[PDB]
Amino acid sequence: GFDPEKAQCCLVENGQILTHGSGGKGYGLASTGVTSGCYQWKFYIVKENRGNEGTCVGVSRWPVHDFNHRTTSDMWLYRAYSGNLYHNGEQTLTLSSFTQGDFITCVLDMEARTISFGKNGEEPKLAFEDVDAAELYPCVMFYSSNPGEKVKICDMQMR
Repeated sequence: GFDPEKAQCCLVENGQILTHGSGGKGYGLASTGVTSGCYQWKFYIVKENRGNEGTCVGVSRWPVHDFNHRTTSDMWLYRAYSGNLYHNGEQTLTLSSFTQGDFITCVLDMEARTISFGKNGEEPKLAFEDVDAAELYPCVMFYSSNPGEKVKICDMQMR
């Protein structure tokens, strides 16, 4: 689930859900980090503003010093509204957009140093290479100003 000690301007709802709260832009990381091998999981978009989304999903270092999706090198992010990818800036590769009711499969391969994302059970597509953190946590970030978005973290066989 989500760790309330690794959440900023977000609330952890019954462990499994991260809700965008007061205080402006924010983030939350999962409880457990990944340090070797490969780990697969899903995010499920519980609540969003369809066509004007404010969520990114991905993985993060801890501690977080920069959570601005446009600049951060602490996070590797995938943006709901446009399908854009962010790490040390917006990348060329664009994947599918996503919204409320969608699942995003995330594959964090610490051996190959890659991150891949699949939408609604489609095979994951390679998103990032040369991933260069020792330990990474599943994360969600919200760049909207107002509260309300909700994302659930799920096991890889949830559908």
